[PDB]
Amino acid sequence: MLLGTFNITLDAKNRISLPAKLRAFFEGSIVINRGFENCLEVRKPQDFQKYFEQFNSFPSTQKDTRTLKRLIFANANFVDVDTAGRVLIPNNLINDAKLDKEIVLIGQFDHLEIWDKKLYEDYLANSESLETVAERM
Amino acid sequence: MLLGTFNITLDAKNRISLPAKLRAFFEGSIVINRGFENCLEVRKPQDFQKYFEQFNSFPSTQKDTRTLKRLIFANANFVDVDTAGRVLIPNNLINDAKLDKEIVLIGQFDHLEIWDKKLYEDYLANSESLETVAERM
Amino acid sequence: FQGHMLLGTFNITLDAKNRISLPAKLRAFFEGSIVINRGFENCLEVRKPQDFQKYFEQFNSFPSTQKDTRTLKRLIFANANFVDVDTAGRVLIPNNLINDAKLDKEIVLIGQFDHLEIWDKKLYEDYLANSESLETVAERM
Amino acid sequence: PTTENLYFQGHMLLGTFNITLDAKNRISLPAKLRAFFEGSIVINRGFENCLEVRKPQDFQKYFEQFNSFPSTQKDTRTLKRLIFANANFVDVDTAGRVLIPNNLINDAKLDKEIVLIGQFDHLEIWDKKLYEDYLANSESLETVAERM
Amino acid sequence: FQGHMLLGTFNITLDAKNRISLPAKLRAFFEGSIVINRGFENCLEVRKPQDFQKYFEQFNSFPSTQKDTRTLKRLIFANANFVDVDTAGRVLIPNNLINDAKLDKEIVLIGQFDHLEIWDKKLYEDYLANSESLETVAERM
Amino acid sequence: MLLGTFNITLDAKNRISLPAKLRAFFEGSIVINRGFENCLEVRKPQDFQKYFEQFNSFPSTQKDTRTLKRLIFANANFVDVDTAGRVLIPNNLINDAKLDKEIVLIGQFDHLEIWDKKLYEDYLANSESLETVAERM
Amino acid sequence: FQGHMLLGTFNITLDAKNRISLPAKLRAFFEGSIVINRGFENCLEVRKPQDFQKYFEQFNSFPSTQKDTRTLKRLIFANANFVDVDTAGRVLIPNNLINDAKLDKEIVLIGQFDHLEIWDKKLYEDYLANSESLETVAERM
Amino acid sequence: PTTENLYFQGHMLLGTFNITLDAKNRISLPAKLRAFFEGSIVINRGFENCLEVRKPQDFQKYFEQFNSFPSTQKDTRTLKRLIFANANFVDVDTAGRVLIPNNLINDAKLDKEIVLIGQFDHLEIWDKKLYEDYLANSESLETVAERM
Repeated sequence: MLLGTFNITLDAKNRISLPAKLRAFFEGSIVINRGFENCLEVRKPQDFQKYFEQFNSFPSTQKDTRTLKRLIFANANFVDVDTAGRVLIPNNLINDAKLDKEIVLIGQFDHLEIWDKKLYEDYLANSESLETVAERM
Repeated sequence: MLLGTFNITLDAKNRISLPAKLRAFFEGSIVINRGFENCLEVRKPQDFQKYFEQFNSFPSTQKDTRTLKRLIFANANFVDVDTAGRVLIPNNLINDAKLDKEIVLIGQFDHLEIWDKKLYEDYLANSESLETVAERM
Repeated sequence: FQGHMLLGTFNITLDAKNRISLPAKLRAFFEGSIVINRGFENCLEVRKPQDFQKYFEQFNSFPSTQKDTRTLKRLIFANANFVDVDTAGRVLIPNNLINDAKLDKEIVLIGQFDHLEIWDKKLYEDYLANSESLETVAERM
Repeated sequence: PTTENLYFQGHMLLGTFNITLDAKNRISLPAKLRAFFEGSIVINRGFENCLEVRKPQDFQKYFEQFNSFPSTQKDTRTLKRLIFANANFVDVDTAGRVLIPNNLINDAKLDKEIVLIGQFDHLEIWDKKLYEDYLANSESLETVAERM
Repeated sequence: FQGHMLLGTFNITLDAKNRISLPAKLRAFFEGSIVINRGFENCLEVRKPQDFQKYFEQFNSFPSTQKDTRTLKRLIFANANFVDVDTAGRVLIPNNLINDAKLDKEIVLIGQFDHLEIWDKKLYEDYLANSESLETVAERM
Repeated sequence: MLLGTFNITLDAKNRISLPAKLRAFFEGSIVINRGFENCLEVRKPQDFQKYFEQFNSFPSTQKDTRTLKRLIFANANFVDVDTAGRVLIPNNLINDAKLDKEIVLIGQFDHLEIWDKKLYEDYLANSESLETVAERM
Repeated sequence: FQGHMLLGTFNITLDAKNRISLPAKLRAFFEGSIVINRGFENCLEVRKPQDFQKYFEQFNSFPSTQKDTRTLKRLIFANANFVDVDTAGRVLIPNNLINDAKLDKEIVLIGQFDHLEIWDKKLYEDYLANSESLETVAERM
Repeated sequence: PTTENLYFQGHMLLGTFNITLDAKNRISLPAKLRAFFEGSIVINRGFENCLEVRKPQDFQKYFEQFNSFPSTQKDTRTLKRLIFANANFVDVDTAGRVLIPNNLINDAKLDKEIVLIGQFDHLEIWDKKLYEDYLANSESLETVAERM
């Protein structure tokens, strides 16, 4: 289970050190891919496996399904968690998530999201209430 | 199963002593996270596991689902129940639930909810009848 | 069977210490513990913990993301309690529940197969007095 | 009673029977019917004022049918309360007699002259008059069926 | 199979004692007892008790909280009876049923696989005389 | 597996010799009954059993169902396939299918249909295209 | 798998005796017998009997009381045939089918996984020439 | 390749790879990819002019998803004919190379400079230009997703 919020800094070599309470969750490898609202998702390969299983539940004969799958997997990568718990974030992803300095890692149980601190707070700042959003489920 | 209403006080160190009939239900660890209507939910990690899986039945390709998942899990945490049955509530959650002094714990079978006494009574004060709400299910 | 089906109507009195003696044909059904909780139309339900377990699971088929679901669950479980049936088959009804069901003196226990309901005699008779026919209600199912 | 018949009488309740209500409010199960029932039955009030009689097991299955009904719905609760609060276990004595409860005698307007009709699953008890009136009114077999 | 399917049309006479002799190819299908009950379009149905058992199971799939379901079941089972097939393959048709089907003299037995139907010859031909085509009726299923 | 089209003649005693490739499929007995569009169907009693169970999924409380069932089964019959592979078609069925001389047997996998050569060709003559009919399924 | 998957396009000639030699990669797939039947858009389908069995079972999920269902089943099975694949891997195509598919000289066999389709080279190319895009057609599924 | 990496490389196809089309029309599977495939693959033309590559077993599963489609429907038949008539088994040689069929080379406008993108289930082969154009156009991740 990936839970919580974490404030960390983006390395000079574009790496982020997984907190610690988090390193435990991951093995020596993760899949990254770009997320929604410009955030970058991080999962254990096995979880990515299941995540993809949720996509295939979608038609695929439908153009949108193909665009979604291509946008996701075409920017997805395996990344080894080094001995120090660090992860090198790909150039393409650094840009997609506007990662600069000051990152926010939020646990989403299944996966972990990497945010630019500013963007995340802005997301939170906008964004409707918990009751409002929930009522629409 | 968690049943009942309990009136307790918020510790000076921001902790609450699980009643007793309740300690039984929990092991040495719980997940907390913010609830709906400003209340903080408490569950055994295993139950949190099942609670989460209930979300994955929701689109995910939908913006609202993502907001919901981010408002919940980003504010969820593992908290150890100390030897005395006390649980230390995180700062963020204390504020989200406007927890001050005088808490109300209500058993919701699956989980437990932590309320600010005032807010809860106000919630109960407003809130339609049991029959009215039920008829709409 | 005859001890696994809660059926019938029973007229009993509320104890001076707020307890009710389970009839007998009924004690059989229950072990040494029951869950009580407030019911609909001001009545208090009584079930074996296991049956309460199943009753609840039915509620998990309800959204939860929906506001009404949360209100329902909160009005029900916040007012539910475990109560031990003493050696004499008596059950002490909590203060809050005594009030919610306007229990005073003269109780009516009706078996609902799954559970048992506790009613203030007056309120129950009024409920029955109002209330549409069996055929009418049924046709709407 | 041939063993072939015996076998079915214990499997299905069929037929119409005219009997009298005892002075002590009992009815003697016909015979072809006693076979179907053990030593205990559940009675409960039925629809159109008729009282139903079932073997406890069958009553068990009958009830599970009601659990597919909401219960958060006020009507469901009324239905369940009108039925089970007026349901009772009754022992079929040695002579095949069943003593019908006061409340049920009144609800079905039972006086003297009863009609027992087998509904396969259960058996219904009617006041002779009420039953014939029910049959007198009541649309045709084809009419009712077409609406199913 | 060549003895577990009621197929065909048979013209027979109603006994002076209100009985019908099962053809023969038919007797085979039935044991020593049958269930009769009134059918639709005034015809009387005949089944082996086991088949009646299954036929009933097709009804209970119907509400029963619905007034129509109760009327249907009462109209059917209240006129249903067990009838022994005598040594000569004859079946005594109850008075009530004789009247319901306007049975007089000259009966038509049509096999419906599951059951067998008894018709007054006139009424049956009239039914056939009216009645839409096979294609028409079928298209509406 | 009953497949194909066969042109045969109606016997003087109202019988048809099952082709041969066909005799194989049937045992020594068949059920005949009138079909749709005036054709007479032929099946193995076992298959007739399954065909009937298909009707039982239909109302029965519906007048049309009862008519359908009465038009089919009242005109169904068991017929023994003699030693020479001949089948004597009942009077009633000969008339319903306007059988005279020159029959067309078409395999329908499940069953076999008997047609008056003229009527069949007319049926085929009219009758929409394969693609047209299929598109409406 | 490489012999449990009919894939590809094959250009072959129609024999002087109206036969076609199964490519080879294809013979593997088939045993010594196949069912042919006329396909959609004038093409003739070819399957292993077992697969034909499954293909048909799909058609039974269709009413049958519906006129269209009956026409469909009659247009298909009445024109279906068992054909033995000879020692040389040749298959003799029935006269009726040769005509239905306008088979002359120059055939195109396309694998459809489940089955194989036989086309007149011209007709196939025309089909391809017309025919919307892969994306267009797919979006409508 | 750590044994863990190898494990995952044989479980999912991920990543973007830039390679060159051989003079004999072959591509050398990257390496992290060869692990995923055995000695044979099925190719077939994809959507948006891209050619798909799968392990025969996966192609098996891919196809089954198609049988949920009518078939009596003209479009289903066109879809199945446009896909499978242009599908082929291709052996991955000893050097990890795959020779792409003429027809598929043309259908995907393959020339020189190919992009292989892993779609977990399968792998897509693109003409570098066409792929970037596809990416260039193409709405946002959030936008597309919101319509699912």
